[PDB]
Amino acid sequence: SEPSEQVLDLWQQADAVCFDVDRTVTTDASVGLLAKFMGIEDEAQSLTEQANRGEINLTKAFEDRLAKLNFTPTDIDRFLEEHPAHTRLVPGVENLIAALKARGVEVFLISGGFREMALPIASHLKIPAKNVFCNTMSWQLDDHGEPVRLSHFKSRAIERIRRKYPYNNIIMVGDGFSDLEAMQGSPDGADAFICFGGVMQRPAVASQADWFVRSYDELMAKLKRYKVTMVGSGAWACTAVRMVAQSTAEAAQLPGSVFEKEVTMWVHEEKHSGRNLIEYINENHENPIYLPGIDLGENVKATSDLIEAVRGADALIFCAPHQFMHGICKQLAAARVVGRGVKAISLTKGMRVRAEGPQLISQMVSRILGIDCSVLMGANIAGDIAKEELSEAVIAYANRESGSLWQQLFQRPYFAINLLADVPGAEMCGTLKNIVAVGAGIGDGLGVGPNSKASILRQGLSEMRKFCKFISPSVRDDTFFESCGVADLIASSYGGRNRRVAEAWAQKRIAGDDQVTFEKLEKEMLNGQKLQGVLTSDEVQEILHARGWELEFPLFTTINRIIHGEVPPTMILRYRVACSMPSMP
Amino acid sequence: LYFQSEPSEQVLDLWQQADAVCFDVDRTVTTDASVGRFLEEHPAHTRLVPGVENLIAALKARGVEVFLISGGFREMALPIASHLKIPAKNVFCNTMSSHFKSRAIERIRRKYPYNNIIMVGDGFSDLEAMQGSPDGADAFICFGGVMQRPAVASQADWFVRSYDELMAKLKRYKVTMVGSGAWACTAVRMVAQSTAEAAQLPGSVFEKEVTMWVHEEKHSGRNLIEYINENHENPIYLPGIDLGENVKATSDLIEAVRGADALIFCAPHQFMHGICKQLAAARVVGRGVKAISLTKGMRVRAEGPQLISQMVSRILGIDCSVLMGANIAGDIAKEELSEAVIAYANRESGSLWQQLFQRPYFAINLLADVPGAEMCGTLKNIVAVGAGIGDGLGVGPNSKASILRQGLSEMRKFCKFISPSVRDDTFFESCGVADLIASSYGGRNRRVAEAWAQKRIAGDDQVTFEKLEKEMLNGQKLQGVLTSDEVQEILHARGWELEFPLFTTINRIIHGEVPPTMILRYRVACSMPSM
Ligand SMILES: NC(=O)c1ccc[n+]([C@@H]2O[C@H](COP(=O)([O-])OP(=O)(O)OC[C@H]3O[C@@H](n4cnc5c(N)ncnc54)[C@H](O)[C@@H]3O)[C@@H](O)[C@H]2O)c1
Ligand SMILES: NC(=O)c1ccc[n+]([C@@H]2O[C@H](COP(=O)([O-])OP(=O)(O)OC[C@H]3O[C@@H](n4cnc5c(N)ncnc54)[C@H](O)[C@@H]3O)[C@@H](O)[C@H]2O)c1
Ligand SMILES: [Mg+2]
Ligand SMILES: [Mg+2]
Repeated sequence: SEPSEQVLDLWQQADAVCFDVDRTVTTDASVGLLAKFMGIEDEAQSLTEQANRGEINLTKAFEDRLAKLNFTPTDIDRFLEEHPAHTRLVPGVENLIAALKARGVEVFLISGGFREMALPIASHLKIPAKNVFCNTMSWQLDDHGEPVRLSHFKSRAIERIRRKYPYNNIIMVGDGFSDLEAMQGSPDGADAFICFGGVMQRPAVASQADWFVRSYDELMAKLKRYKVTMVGSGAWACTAVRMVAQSTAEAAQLPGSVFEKEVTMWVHEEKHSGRNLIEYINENHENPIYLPGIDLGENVKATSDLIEAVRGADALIFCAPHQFMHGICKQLAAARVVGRGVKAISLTKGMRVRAEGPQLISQMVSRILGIDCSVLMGANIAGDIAKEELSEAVIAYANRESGSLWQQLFQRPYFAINLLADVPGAEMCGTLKNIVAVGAGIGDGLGVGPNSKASILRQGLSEMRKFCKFISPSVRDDTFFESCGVADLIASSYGGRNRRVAEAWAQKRIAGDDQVTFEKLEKEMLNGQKLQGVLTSDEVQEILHARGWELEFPLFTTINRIIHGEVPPTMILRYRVACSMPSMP
Repeated sequence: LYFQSEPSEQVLDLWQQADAVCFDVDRTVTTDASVGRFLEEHPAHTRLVPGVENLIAALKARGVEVFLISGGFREMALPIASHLKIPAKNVFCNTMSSHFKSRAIERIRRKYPYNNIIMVGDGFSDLEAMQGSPDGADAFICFGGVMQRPAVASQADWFVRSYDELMAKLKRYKVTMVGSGAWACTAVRMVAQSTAEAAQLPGSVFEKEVTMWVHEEKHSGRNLIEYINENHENPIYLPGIDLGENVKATSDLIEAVRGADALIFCAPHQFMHGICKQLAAARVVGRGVKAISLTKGMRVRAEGPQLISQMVSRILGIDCSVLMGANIAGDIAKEELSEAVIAYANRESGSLWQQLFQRPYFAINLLADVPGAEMCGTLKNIVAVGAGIGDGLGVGPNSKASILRQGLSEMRKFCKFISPSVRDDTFFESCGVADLIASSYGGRNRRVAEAWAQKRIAGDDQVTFEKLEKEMLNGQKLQGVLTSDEVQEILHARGWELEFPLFTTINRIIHGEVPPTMILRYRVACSMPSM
């Protein structure tokens, strides 16, 4: 009894697990349990072997036991009552099937027996009839349904499943030869056969099995359990880890939890607080600097060592101010601590300029760490979500398997998640919208009214759209209508830090203060938190200058020219003109 | 055998219906002939005949294709054509190393869809542009400024000594505004700015005076009209603001419209049907009239939406454009930079309306998509009401942005269900996203909706939107609640209520069925049991 390298992988990376009914899910075989109650035991048991059903004449047990009858529907009703399909299940199998479904593995029953027997078992395990592959008895039916009785089954059923669903790794779990057949018959069959000899062993079928087990807690305990590490500890990082921590605490209250209960959070050490910050977080479950008054749960564990935070981690969340991200990825690469099977997601907004082009955080993680990286982008001002005000976000998945994991991790009753395939569109919207929020706040600082502010947003959204098409034409218009697009741009233009600081900057510039800078105000206003829109403005302007697109994006350009003092703030609604106008003295 | 003094009425009509006008260069566009590589065209604006620059601009302003047909030298004429914004391809002329003009006009008739073509010139070559072919000019206007040649003048359908005479017979539109509320007045103020500017030149596309129908109310209307005409200001709906000196108010709907070549409809939408029936019955709106609607809101017809532009077309028998954008009236009235879309019935009208509405502080974008821009303008007010409800609950910016995201989403979905022709690009225009944002943070529907929800939650459930409209709005009308009711009738007819859970939640909140606090939980609220 023991597994094997790439088999264990297939079990852990499974997209669907198919269970045989008779003697893998049920303690007793159906045909015989039905023989008793029907008093034909030995007539049956004289059919249930290999001197009869070992070659037979032209029939197997199921097909033949059916032939034996003068038997009526009210009888099948009775029997299912005498043996309620909850008394019939091998211990540990309900817990195993529940665990699989809880992490999005689809579960099938595939049986060579009677449908009328498998469906109550399916109903009990929460498996839909849609997922039960099993022939019915031949019933005469009439004009509603059911007065009186009138090879390669499992490999073929697996072939149909494979053509119907986006599943690539499909496992067969069973005791008989029909189950072994599920893999051996045809190449599009099961990718692995696990033989369950908990009820009946069967040395000949166990021998060609990919894995032989006696208990289901043998399978359960080889289910992957993801350890989660949050890389970052700012305002949004902490309210994020707080939501993520609530999910794992929920998942660990059930047997086959897909997540470790404890979430690790890397906290960058700052000179003015040193080690005391980390210790405060672990003792009081609060980041009192970046998210004061908010209880990160009791299952959040802070550490200041980046390598140690990451080493055990199966699920990495990247959420740090974007100017730091390149250095953070370079450190993790050098340490060789990120296994290539690790799932990553980025919550970060901002980009690096590379080869005269945009590199978003998710592209940075993939290129440098060699792993796939999803994103979570939405209208998400942290402080309010930390207080559990209703909010929403898009998760754009690198591939569909990731999406399911991330959604289970991040979705809370106050934080609704929408899965999208468009990672380049979500991510570029999340990043570019902070430029527009700077423009929006320069507007506010000027005093402009709702009509004019709406113009800045309209033009901003239209240029986000255009830039997305200039750089990744795959991007779908639909994406701008989701939470990562128009929702985020609005919340950030009316309630974000970029708007807030840019308003103050523009008020001061107008009043004569020609020396005030965004860097100074960031220090003065944001209490350690990081301004992202002006950095993003410069990053994009670098790309615009390089590609000669300064006039293709007039609002982006006049916002940068205003930040850097070539155009006066008052020209913000005059972008069509301010983008090309000669600089001021 | 004298010069044709006044043209013959057929000729007059042909002038106004011209698709293209062809000018001779020598002695009709320029005062001189030629004479004198190198290429020292020393001037080219001192060459010009008075009025011709004004005339050619006035023709272009009317969509008339202008050409140069010269028996002289091309390199000599290109500079003229450039100054006059006539592309090189519209200059028919020889280089430097006979039926020439009628031959050139035959080409034009083959390469363009122009059927009415007029020749303007001084010489015999210009006369032959009409006479020398059954496919030549349809009329010949002889220009006797510079050179008076009686042989050419005796022939020719029209003789003039000054281009002023031609410019006076160009089509000229008389504009009346149907409506006199806040937005109609600030609209009228902009329009009158444009006609006053245009009327400073000889061949103005617009008559200077703009007429405004001011509906008479029982409370204050016997001298309203007189106050407006003498003080140039609507003190009830737009106090403090100078409508132009060229705005004339009347309370007679039919006579306001009787003279009018260009109609602007901008009255609260609940009265537009009636207004349309009356003008139809008075038989005062001719099939030639140009119409544009600024009204947001709909009428339910055949349990489908009828938007105001459709109402105008069906009932008055004319095409109707629309102007839609993020246009809170008070700020535009004060000349704060703003933007709008004009979705045009046809490109020709779109051009006319842009000349009328566009101001240095009010930029216009032309768009072919009328059903999209108009349905956005109408649906936006529903979401604004939901936004105001969230505001009255103290909902934060994440949460309000969800209302707007779901709102915009349902706007786009309803648009496509009703009019599959609507292009996605339309929602990114000022009529879509911009207007929904402006009105969700700064509009009347947001404000009243806010006051309403504040009072509800604070325990007053006798308060009504009608009450608040009366108390808060000073005569002005609340379009968001009416439009929510209109859409909801359509939703209930087509079984769409759950297809649009935010719309449904908003309507159920407005009436007593769902508590205001459920606004962020619309997905569940749309179908939850009442109370
Ligand atoms: N705050 C929000 O409401 C919000 C919402 C959505 C997305 N975001 C995005 O999340 C990302 C991070 O935001 P945040 O709110 O978690 O951070 P933050 O703005 O709160 O910044 C504070 C963090 O900066 C860290 N820091 C300071 N110097 C550092 C250094 N040299 N190296 C590494 N870290 C350093 C500090 O450890 C601190 O934790 C940003 O890209 C932001 O655009 C923020
Ligand atoms: N106010 C804005 O900022 C704004 C901006 C853009 C679009 N709009 C839309 O354009 C229209 C604007 O209307 P408004 O702002 O010009 O008007 P308003 O709401 O300011 O005033 C109400 C008007 O209703 C008139 N009226 C006509 N027939 C009437 C009748 N039988 N009974 C009572 N009153 C009658 C009254 O004379 C009065 O002038 C609306 O459809 C609106 O949705 C308004
Ligand atoms: Mg079996
Ligand atoms: Mg001549």
